[PDB]
This record gives sequence, structure tokens and C-alpha cells, in this order.
Amino acid sequence: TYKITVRVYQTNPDAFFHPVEKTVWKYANGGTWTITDDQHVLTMGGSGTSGTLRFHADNGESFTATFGVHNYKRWCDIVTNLAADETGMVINQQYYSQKNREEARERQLSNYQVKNAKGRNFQIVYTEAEGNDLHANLIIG
Amino acid sequence: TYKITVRVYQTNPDAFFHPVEKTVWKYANGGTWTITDDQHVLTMGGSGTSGTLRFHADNGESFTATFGVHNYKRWCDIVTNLAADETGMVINQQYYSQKNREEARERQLSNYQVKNAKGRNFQIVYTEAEGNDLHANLIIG
Ligand SMILES: CC(=O)N[C@@H]1[C@@H](O)[C@H](O)[C@@H](CO)O[C@@H]1O
Ligand SMILES: CC(=O)N[C@@H]1[C@@H](O)[C@H](O)[C@@H](CO)O[C@@H]1O
Repeated sequence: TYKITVRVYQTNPDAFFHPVEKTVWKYANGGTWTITDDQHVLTMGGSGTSGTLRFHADNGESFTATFGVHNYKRWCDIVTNLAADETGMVINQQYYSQKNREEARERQLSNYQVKNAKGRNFQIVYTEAEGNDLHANLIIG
Repeated sequence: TYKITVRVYQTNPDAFFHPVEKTVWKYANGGTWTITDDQHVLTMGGSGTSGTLRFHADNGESFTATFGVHNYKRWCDIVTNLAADETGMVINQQYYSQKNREEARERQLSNYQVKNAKGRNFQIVYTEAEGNDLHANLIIG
């Protein structure tokens, strides 16, 4: 089993994001998104799968944060500027079919940040980046 | 916009189900799964999409409950006895690719029930079953 426990930090009162979708990819016997003490917990059956959280703000901004384990190490990626047909389940699957997404996954990043077209920054940092009980902060700018 | 507000009723203390995944299909400008007063709310950009909730009990049982709108009329379906590679996002997409699932959607049911292999009943009943503001009970036996 691998577990990724995500704490969401919102740093910027000019918006408020909330989770609108939580998906689990089918490899490695799948897994679950649960909630413990306000943290999003992705539990997976082994290495090689992942799960996507999609967040939406009132003003129409949105992003996906995806977390998983590739070759026994954590990975993460953020996709923003989402098209109206890019739901979380679309994004999640693309990590196993679309080359640019596959490559992002295979980099096994413990830390990644990117901005949307409005200039808002989004960041994932694993504070526990080793072993089977992984912990990450999702930091919204 | 179409909205489907879902109330979950668990009636049998021999199990406890909890939501482990919530997906939104890409058609009709997608949508969101939000929470209001312990109710799961699927808000969709128009007719022709859906979203899936997957529930797991710690005794191993699981199922998906899918809710959507097809040619302006609500639909629903439940899939039980899930394989370990049948996550909610796999199931949700099957309503637009796998014949038996497409047919279930096309039925435009205001209510649907099915039992799993252990004999547990699962039912969806739309108590507000017309118009753009739809309300459904998900009743676990
Ligand atoms: C602005 C934006 O969302 N860029 C994303 C990038 O962060 C991500 O690594 C990628 C591959 O999945 O596709 C996009 O380039
Ligand atoms: C036991 C069980 O899950 N049966 C289902 C049924 O509920 C359903 O509507 C369908 C089409 O999606 O697939 C399966 O036949």
C-alpha cells in the first residue's frame, strides 16, 4: 500500500478554491480518496497509479493536482487553464496515454509549481517524500 | 444548468459505506461535485453529462452510483460487484462507450435498484424528478 496525505493551504484571500472532483486511476488495484482531519488521503494498492483532485474558485479559476507513485517514488503534477471538457477524470487518465503527461509523471517530482494565465501560482511540496506514507502540501497562491 | 442533489441513506448497521471517489464526465461543459449539508451536489453545465460516486465499506463491498441528464431527462444507474480495476472514473466513462451502460443511461430512469452478490439492495429514487433542480435519495440496504 501507498498513501498520500494532502493538506491544502490557501494563502490568497482574493479567491477561495474548493474541491469539485476526486478521481482514482485503475492501475495497481485502484485506491480511494478519503478525508481525515481536513486532509485529503489517497490510498493506493501499489505503485503505478494515482488520483486527481480538481479545485474550482467562484471567479471561474480552476486546476487539477495529481498525486501518485511511479516506480516506487512519489510523483505529482498540476494542470490549470483547464478547457470546459477537461474534467479531473480526463486529466487523470491522460497521465497514462498522453506523452507530455506521462513524462511529467515519470519525473517523480516531490515538488512542483506552475501558474495559470491569470498569474496565480499553484504548488505541491511533499514534506514526507520517502517510503509508503507520503505527505504533501498543496499551496494555492 | 442541471443540478442533482443526492442524500445518502444507510439503513443497515451490518456495514458502513463511505464515498471514495467522485467523478464528472466531460460533456456539456463538465460540472462539479460539491457538498451542502452532507448532501452530494452534482452541478452540470447542461444536459448530456453525468457524474459518478463510488462508495466502499470496510467489509469489502463497493458500488458506484451515477447520476446525469440525457436529453433533458434525469438518469441513474448503480454498478455493484466491482473489479479492483473498476474505479469510479472507469465506470463513469463506460456510460458513453459500453453498450449495456449506454442503454441504462438512455432509459432515463427516475429510480433504479439492484442487489450485489451478497444480496444487499441499493436504490436511487429521484424525489424531485423533473426540471433543472433534481433531488435523489441513494438508499443502501
Ligand atoms: C499551465 C499548465 O497547466 N501547464 C501544465 C503543466 O503544469 C503540466 O506539467 C503539463 C503536463 O501534464 O501540462 C501543462 O503544460
Ligand atoms: C449487479 C450489477 O452491478 N449489475 C449491473 C446493473 O446494475 C447495471 O445497470 C449495469 C449497466 O451499467 O451493469 C451491471 O449489469
